[PDB]
Amino acid sequence: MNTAYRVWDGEQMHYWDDEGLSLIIKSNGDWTLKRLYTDVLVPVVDSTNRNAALMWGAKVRGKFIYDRSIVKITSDDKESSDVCEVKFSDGVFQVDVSKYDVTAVGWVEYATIEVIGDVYQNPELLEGVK
Amino acid sequence: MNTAYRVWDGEQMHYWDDEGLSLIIKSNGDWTLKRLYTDVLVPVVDSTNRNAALMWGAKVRGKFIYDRSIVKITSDDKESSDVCEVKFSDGVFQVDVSKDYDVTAVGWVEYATIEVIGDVYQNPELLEGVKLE
Repeated sequence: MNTAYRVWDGEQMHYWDDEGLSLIIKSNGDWTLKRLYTDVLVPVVDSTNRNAALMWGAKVRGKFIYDRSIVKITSDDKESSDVCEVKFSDGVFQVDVSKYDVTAVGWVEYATIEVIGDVYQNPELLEGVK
Repeated sequence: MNTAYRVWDGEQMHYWDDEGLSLIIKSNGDWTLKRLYTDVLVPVVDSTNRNAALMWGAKVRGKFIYDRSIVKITSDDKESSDVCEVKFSDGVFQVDVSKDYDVTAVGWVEYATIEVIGDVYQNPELLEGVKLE
């Protein structure tokens, strides 16, 4: 299933499976997240809102990643670890693996990847390790 | 705009930009291709019809690529060509490069060129008999 997605209305994160939500992509490329209250579909957020965001999910490692921040710790020891933002570009969910430089998140060979957040809800996480 | 998609409804292919088409993703993960006639939303296909299929697109090398067939031809000598199907699996639009890599990201093909010539739905049996010389 290639339906997993999540929208950020600006205040909170929205996951595709949330009850009532339904995503609607329009002929002009616009998108609109809709919720079902009673028998009425209600506009939660919408693409014309430049603060909002739509992130797709990739099934990989039996899980779904989207546009998160993750901790890539080498399977070896502590030989490598990092916090790199998962990006979707060039037709592939990639991550900085300078611990190549970029590679599919589902192709991380000698490492274990763990989602710890997302650029929206953890804007600060991309810094100061120890 | 993370939005490009196309749906095969069993008989014909539908692209996101076609007038009045609206793709609807439901909470249970189902999808439905709708189409606005006058100002009435009219269904075209569902995820229920197991014949139909939802294919996403990715922008790579300026062009948008969905889940079609392409002919990878070496940027070098024609001592490397192949008609290969683009599958979207594991978070990457991979394509067979077997003819030091078996498969790779279509946007990461290094030494050759890619040219879409059709898709698995409207051009089945397009992956054989291949001339050479």
